[PDB]
Amino acid sequence: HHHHHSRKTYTLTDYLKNTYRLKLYSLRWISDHEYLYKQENNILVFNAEYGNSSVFLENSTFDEFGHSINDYSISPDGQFILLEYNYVKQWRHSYTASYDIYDLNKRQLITEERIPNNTQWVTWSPVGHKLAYVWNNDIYVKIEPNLPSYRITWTGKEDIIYNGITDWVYEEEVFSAYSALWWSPNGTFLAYAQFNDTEVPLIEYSFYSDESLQYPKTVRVPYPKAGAVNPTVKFFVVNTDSLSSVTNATSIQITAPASMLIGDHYLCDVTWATQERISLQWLRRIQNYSVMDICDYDESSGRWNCLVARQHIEMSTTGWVGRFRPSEPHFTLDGNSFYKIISNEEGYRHICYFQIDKKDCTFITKGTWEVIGIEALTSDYLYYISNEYKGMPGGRNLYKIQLSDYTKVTCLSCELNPERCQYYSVSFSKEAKYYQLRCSGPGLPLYTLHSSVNDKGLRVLEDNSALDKMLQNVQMPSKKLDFIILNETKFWYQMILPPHFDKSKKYPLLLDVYAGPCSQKADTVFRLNWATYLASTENIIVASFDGRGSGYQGDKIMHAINRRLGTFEVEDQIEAARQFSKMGFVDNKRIAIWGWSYGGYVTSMVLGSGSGVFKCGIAVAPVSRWEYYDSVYTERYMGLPTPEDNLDHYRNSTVMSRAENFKQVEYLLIHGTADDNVHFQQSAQISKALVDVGVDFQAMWYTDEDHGIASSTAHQHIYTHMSHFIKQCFSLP
Amino acid sequence: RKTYTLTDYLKNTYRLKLYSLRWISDHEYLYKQENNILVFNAEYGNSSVFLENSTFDEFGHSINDYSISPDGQFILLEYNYVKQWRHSYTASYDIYDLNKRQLITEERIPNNTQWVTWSPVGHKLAYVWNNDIYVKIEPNLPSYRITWTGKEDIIYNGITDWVYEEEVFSAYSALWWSPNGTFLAYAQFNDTEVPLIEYSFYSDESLQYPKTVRVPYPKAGAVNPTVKFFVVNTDSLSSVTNATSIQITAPASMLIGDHYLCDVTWATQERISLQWLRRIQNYSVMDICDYDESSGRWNCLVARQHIEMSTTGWVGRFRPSEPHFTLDGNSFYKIISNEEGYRHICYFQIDKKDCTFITKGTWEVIGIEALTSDYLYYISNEYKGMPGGRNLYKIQLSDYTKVTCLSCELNPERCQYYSVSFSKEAKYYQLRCSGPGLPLYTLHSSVNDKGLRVLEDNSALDKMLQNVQMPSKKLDFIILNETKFWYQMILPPHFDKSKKYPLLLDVYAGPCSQKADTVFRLNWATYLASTENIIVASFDGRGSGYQGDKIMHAINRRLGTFEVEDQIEAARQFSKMGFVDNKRIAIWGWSYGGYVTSMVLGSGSGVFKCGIAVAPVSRWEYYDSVYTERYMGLPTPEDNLDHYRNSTVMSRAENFKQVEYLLIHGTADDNVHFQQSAQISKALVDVGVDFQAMWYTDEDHGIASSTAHQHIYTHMSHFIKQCFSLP
Ligand SMILES: *[C@@H]1O[C@H](CO)[C@@H](O[C@@H]2O[C@H](CO)[C@@H](O)[C@H](O)[C@H]2NC(C)=O)[C@H](O)[C@H]1NC(C)=O
Ligand SMILES: Cn1c(=O)cc(N2CCC[C@@H](N)C2)n(Cc2ccccc2C#N)c1=O
Ligand SMILES: Cn1c(=O)cc(N2CCC[C@@H](N)C2)n(Cc2ccccc2C#N)c1=O
Repeated sequence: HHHHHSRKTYTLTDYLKNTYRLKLYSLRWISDHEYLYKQENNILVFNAEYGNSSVFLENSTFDEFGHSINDYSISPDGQFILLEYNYVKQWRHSYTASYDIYDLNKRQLITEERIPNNTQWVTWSPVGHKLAYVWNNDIYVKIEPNLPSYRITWTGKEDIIYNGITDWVYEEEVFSAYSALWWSPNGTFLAYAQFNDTEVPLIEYSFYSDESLQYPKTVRVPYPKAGAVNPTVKFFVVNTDSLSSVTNATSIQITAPASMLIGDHYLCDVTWATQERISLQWLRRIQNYSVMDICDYDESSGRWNCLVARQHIEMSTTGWVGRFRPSEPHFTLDGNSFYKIISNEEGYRHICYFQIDKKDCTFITKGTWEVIGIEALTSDYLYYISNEYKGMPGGRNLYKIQLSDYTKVTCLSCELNPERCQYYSVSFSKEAKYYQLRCSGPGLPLYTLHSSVNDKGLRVLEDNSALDKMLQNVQMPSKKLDFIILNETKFWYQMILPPHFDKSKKYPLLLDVYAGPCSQKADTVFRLNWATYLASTENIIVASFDGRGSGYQGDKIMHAINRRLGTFEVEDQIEAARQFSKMGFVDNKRIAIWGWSYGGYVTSMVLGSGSGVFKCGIAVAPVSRWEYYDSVYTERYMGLPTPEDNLDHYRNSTVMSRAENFKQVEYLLIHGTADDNVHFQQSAQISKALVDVGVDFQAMWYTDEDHGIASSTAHQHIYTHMSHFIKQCFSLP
Repeated sequence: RKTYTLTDYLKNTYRLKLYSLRWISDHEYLYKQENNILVFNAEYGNSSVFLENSTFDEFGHSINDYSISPDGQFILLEYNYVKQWRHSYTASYDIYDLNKRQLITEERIPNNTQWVTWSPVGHKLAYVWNNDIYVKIEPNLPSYRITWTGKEDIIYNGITDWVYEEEVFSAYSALWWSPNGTFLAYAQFNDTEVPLIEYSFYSDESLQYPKTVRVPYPKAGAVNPTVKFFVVNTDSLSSVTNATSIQITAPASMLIGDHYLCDVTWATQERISLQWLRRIQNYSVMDICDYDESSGRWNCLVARQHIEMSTTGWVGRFRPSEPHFTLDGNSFYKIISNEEGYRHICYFQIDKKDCTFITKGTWEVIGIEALTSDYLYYISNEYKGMPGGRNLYKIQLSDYTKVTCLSCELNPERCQYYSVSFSKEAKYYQLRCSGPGLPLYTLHSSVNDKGLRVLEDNSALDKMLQNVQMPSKKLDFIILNETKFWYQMILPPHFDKSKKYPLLLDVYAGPCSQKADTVFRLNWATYLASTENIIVASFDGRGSGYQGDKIMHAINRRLGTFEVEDQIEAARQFSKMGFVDNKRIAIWGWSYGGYVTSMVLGSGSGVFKCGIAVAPVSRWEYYDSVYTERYMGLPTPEDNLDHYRNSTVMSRAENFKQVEYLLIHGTADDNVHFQQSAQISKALVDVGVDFQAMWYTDEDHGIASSTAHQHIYTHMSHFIKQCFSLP
C-alpha cells in the first residue's frame, strides 16, 4: 500500500546513465523564415509561420558514404552541404576533421579538389557558397566547391605560426573559438588574425594513450603562463574576388593603433560593420585599456584605413575591461553608428549608443541591473537579454527597446510563463522576423517560436512533457534562490533542497563553488546534475553563493577582487556557510565544499584557510598558484607577477602556503593527467606541499583526461568516486 | 605495556645499531665512531683517532663520504652529493695529503664527477667526468684523459647507463683496476638508438613550467645499448700522446646477435676474465684474456672459453656468478647449478671444459666469500635444510668432505642469518648476524676460527624493547605437491591461536625472491602486528630463490602465472590454520610485489578483501629489457608475445569489482614508470571499478623522501585499518 506517493528518488545511476533526459530543440536559421532540425536523423526544413515541415535531407543519403558523419553545414545559398567526418578533438573548441562537399542539386559528392584530411577549420561565406578553410596552419579559399583552392597564406607552421586559427590561449581565453577567420557580410573580403608563438614557452606532459603504446608520448603546447612571453598577433584582410591562379593573394595588414603597439597587446574583437567597413578591438596586456579601431576600405588603394578620429577607447579605473573581454559592437545598417554593452557611471553594464565619429555615447538602458547581451538589431528595435525582471541577477529575459524612444521598452519573455520560465535565451532568424525562445528554468525547459512582428507565440517547439511525465512520482529536489544582506549589499545564493525539506532538521551541506571573476552560481536554471542526486537521494543541501567578484550585479561586486584573487571571494564562501548554518537547518558538523577549476582553487583556499567551518572538500582540476595558469585569464585579474606589479599577491595567494591548515579537514584532490588547461602540475604541487607538512588526504588522477574529465567512463568514475567521499565525510551509509 | 607504533617505525624510535667497518689492511679496519674516524687494530681491539671530527671544520662544505687510498697516503673527500639512479650520483671531490695535513689545490678532480676510484694498491686515481675516463698517477699532478668519446645520454665510458646500472652491475662504475693497478679495464656503453622514457618533473613550487626528464631506457623488445670493452696500461701514459686503449671484443658466439657484458673479473696482473650474456639470457660465455708483451694486446684463447648455459631458464640467479681465481689464475671456483638444479661451487681449470663440483646437496651456495691457498669460504643455506637461513662455511681445498660450519653453532637461537667481511688476506673476519634475534657483530681470526670479540651486540636496543609489546616471527613451510614452500608470519604480541586475526600478505614473488627468512626487521609489518594485531605473512612460491632451479625456473617465460597462484594458495592455506579471519585477508607489495598483488586482486579468487600495489609493473612490455627478457623472452610473435599480452593487470580490470584497491606510484619513477599505474587506473575506470589511488609528486621507485616515506605508510595504514574495520 504505497498509495501512489512518490517513493523514487533521483539516483546517481539516473545521473550517470541519463535516465531523465532534457529534450532540446536545436535549429539552424537558413533564411528569415525557415530553419533546419533533426527529427529522426532526417534533416527537416521548417517553415516558421505555418509549422509545416518537409524532409530537407533523409538520413538514408550518406549511408553509402562509408564514413561516420560528425556534423554537417549547408551553404547560405542552399546549394551545397559540407559533411564533417574523422573528427578528432584538440582543445575546448579546436579539432581537425575530414570534409566532403555534396552538391544538393546534382545530388553527388564532389570528388575533384576535395578539402584535405586534417583540416583545422572550414567556413562558408555568409552568402553564396565560397569556402575558406585552414589546413596545416594556412588559409585556403575555394570560390567553387569542385575547383582548385587558392592558398592565401604560406607562413603557417605547426605550434609557431597560426593563420586563420587561434593558438591555445586565444582559443581558450579570447575568442572561445578555434576560428580566426571573418568573412565580410557579402563574402567579398576574408579577414583573419595571424598568431605567432615563436617564443611562447611549452607546457610538456605525458600522454600514455592506448595500453599498446610502449613509450609514453610527450605532448608539447605553446602555452603562456602568467608573466611569460605571449603570442603576438597580426591582422589581415584579403579581397577574395581579386584572387588569381597565376599570382599570390595580397593580404592587406591592419596594424594595431600606436597606443597598443607600445607594449604587449591582444586582438580581442573582430566585427564587420558593412561590406567595406570592419571594427577591430585591441587590448593592452594590462587589460584595463582597449581601443576599438574602425577601418574603411579605400577603393583606389585596395587598402584599409582606420581613421584615428573613429578610434574609440574603453578603459576601467576599477578593474579590467568587459566581463571577460570588451563587448562586441552591433552596427546599424549604414555602419555609421553602433550599440555596445559598456559599464556606466554606477558600474552597471548597459547598452551605449555610439556615433562612429563621436567620443561620448548615450546610454539607452540604465538601472541597478545589467544587460547580458545584445541579441538582434533592426532599424526600429534592439533586442537584448537582461536580468532586470524582479531585480533578480540570476534571471534572464528578452526585452526590446524602441530605437527612437528609449522609454519604450517591452519585455518579450517575462510574462510568457512566469512560474516555469525565468531564464531565457534567444535565436533570431536571419533578419529577426522570427525568434525561438529557450527557457531553461526554474521549471522544465521550454522552447517556443515567435513572430517579432507583433510578438505573438507561433507554437510550442518542445515542452518536455515526456520528462514531466517521468518525474511525476520522483521525489525531486526544489531550488531556493534568494539573497543575504552583508555590508548593506545583496548577495545571492541558491540551495538545492532535498524533497520534503524540513527546517526543523539539520541537513549536511555541500557548498558547490566557482566564485571566479564574473561567475554566477545562483540562477533560475533547472539542472539535472550531481547536486540533484545528492539532495534527492542523499538528503544533502547543495548550496552555491555569489559573493564579491561574481558577475552581472555591477562592477562594485565584480571588480572587488581586482589584483586580489584568493581573497574576498574565498572569504565570502566561508561567510556564506556561516550564514547558511545560522539559518537553522544546517548541520555545523557536516559542511563540505567542492569545485572544479576556479572553484577547485577556492575549495582548496577555503579548506586551507583554518576557518574550522568545513569538515571536508573536493578540488577537481584546481589552480594552485596563479603563476601556473595562462597569461590572458590570470593577468586580467592579477596583473603581472613582477616586483613592480603584483608578485607579492601572486605569492600570497597559493594553496601550497596553506598546506599546514589542511590538518583540520578531509581533502580529495582530483586531476586529469592530460589537462592542457590547468596543468596536472598544479595539483602535483598541492600534493607535494601536503606531503611535506605530513597531511593525509585523498587523491585521484585520471589518466589522459583533460580539464573536462569528460570521457563517458571517467565522468561516471569521478562522480561515483566523489559521491563515496561525500557520503563518507557525511556518515551517510 | 606500550606497542611498537607507526610513529616508532616512521621516526626510528628503536634503532638497530650496525658495526660498519672497512678493512684497511690484513689486520686493520676503519670505524666511524660518530664524529670521528678510528683505526682499529683487529689484533688487540684498541683504537687511535685516525681522522678527527674538526679536521675539516675549515672545509666549509658538508662531507658526504670519505675514501682512503690503499697505501694510506691520501684521503679522498666527497661532497656536493647529488643522487641520480639507484647507484649513480654526482659529487665534488678534494684530495687531502695525510703525510702533510693539507688539501691538494692544484689539478683538482672536477665538480660533477660521476665516479672516482683509487687503484687497488698505492694512490693512482681513476675518475669519470662528462662520460669520459681520466687517470691521476699522483693526486696533485695533471690527469691523463683516456677517452674522448663520452657524450651525455649516449656514450658512457667507465660508467653504466640506466639498464646496466639497475639490472647488470648494480653499480654506476664500469672501471676495473688490475690487482696491482697497472691496468685500467673499462666498459663503454652506447645508447644512441635506445628510446627515451620521458616524464614530467615538477620540481620546487618556484618552477613555472615542469621539466621533461628524458632517459635512454630500453623497454622489453626495444633497441638495447651496445657494449665495448677496453683495457689501458696506466704505467705508460704519456702527457704528449693520447692513451692507447686496447679493445677486447666479445666472443664470436656473442657477436652473432644482441648481447651484454655481465661480469668483469681480474685473475692476475695480466689475465682478465669477461663474461658475456646473449640477449636471450640462457647462454653465456666466459673469456679468459691474457696480456701479450710483444703485442701490447690482449688475447682470449677460444679454447679457454667457458660456456654457462641453461635449458630450463636463464643463467645465474640474476646474472652468471663471478669466478674466484686461485693465485696463479690457472683455476677458479664459481657457483653454477648442478645437474639436480641446485647452485653449488664448481672448480674449473683454465684450460679445460669440465669442472668438478666441490659442494653438493639439496640446498644452495649463496656466495663464495674468500679463497685462500688452503680453504674456500662460502655462505649457504644448508643448515637445518632452511633455505632462509645463512651460514658461513669453509671447505678444505685438499679434501672436499672436510667442511666446517663457522657460524652455525655460535648462538644457534639468536643467529641463523650470517654475512661476513674478511680482511685483505682473510686473516680475520667480521661476522654479521641479522637474525632471528637482534643483530650481532663479532670479530674472528681465521687461523683458529676463535672469536676475538663482540663488536656490537645491540644491548641498548634490547633494553628498550623490554618495555614494548613486540611481535614474534614464525618461519615454517607448507607442502604443495610434495614440495616444501616456506612462509613467515609476523605474529601480534601475546598471540592467541583460538582467536581470529586479520591477515596481510606481504608479497614480492619475483624470480629468485625470498620473503621467508630468519632476518630480524623493524618495519611497517612490525607496527601492524604490534599495534594493529594484524598478522603479516610472506610466502615463497614457485619462482622464489635459493631452493634450486626446479622452483626458481618454474615461472620461466610465464611471469604472472604460478607465483601469482601460489600467493593465493598460500592465503588459502593460512585460512585453514584456524587463527586467520577469512573475511579480512589483504595483500600488498612494491615493484614485482605490486604486480603480483594486482594480479592476485584481479584474479577473482575471492580470497582477498583488499590490497595495495606500490609502483607495480602492469605489463611486461613497459618494463626494462634486461630484467623482463631474462624471464619473459622477447615480446614477438615468434617468441613470447602471446604471454606478454596474457600477463597484464589491465586484462583483469573487471575482477577488481570484487576487491578494494589502493594504487600508489611516484611520478618521477625512472624504474617502474608512472605509465604502468596510469594504464591500470585507466583500465579500471573503463570498466567502472572504483578504487583508491595516490601519486607521489617527483618521487621515484623508492618513494624515499623523508616526507613521502612517512606519508605513503600513514596512507597505507589508514587503508588497511579501514579495510579491516580497525578504529
Ligand atoms: C666547483 O664548484 C664551485 C661552485 O661553482 C666552484 O667555486 C666557485 O668558483 C668560482 C669560479 O668562477 C668563484 O667565482 C667562486 O668564488 C667559487 N664559489 C664557491 C661556492 O666556492 C669551484 O671552484 C668549482 N671547481 C672546483 C674543482 O673546485
Ligand atoms: C568553473 N569555470 C568554468 O566553468 C569556466 C571557466 N572559464 C571562464 C573563462 C573562459 C574559459 N577558460 C572558461 N572557468 C575559469 C577558469 C579559471 C581557472 C582555471 C581554469 C578555468 C577554466 N576553464 C571556470 O573556473
Ligand atoms: C621488490 N623488488 C626488489 O626489492 C628489488 C628488485 N630488484 C631485483 C633486480 C635488480 C634490481 N632492479 C632490484 N625487484 C625487481 C623488480 C621487478 C619489477 C619491477 C621493478 C623491480 C625493481 N626494483 C623487486 O621487485
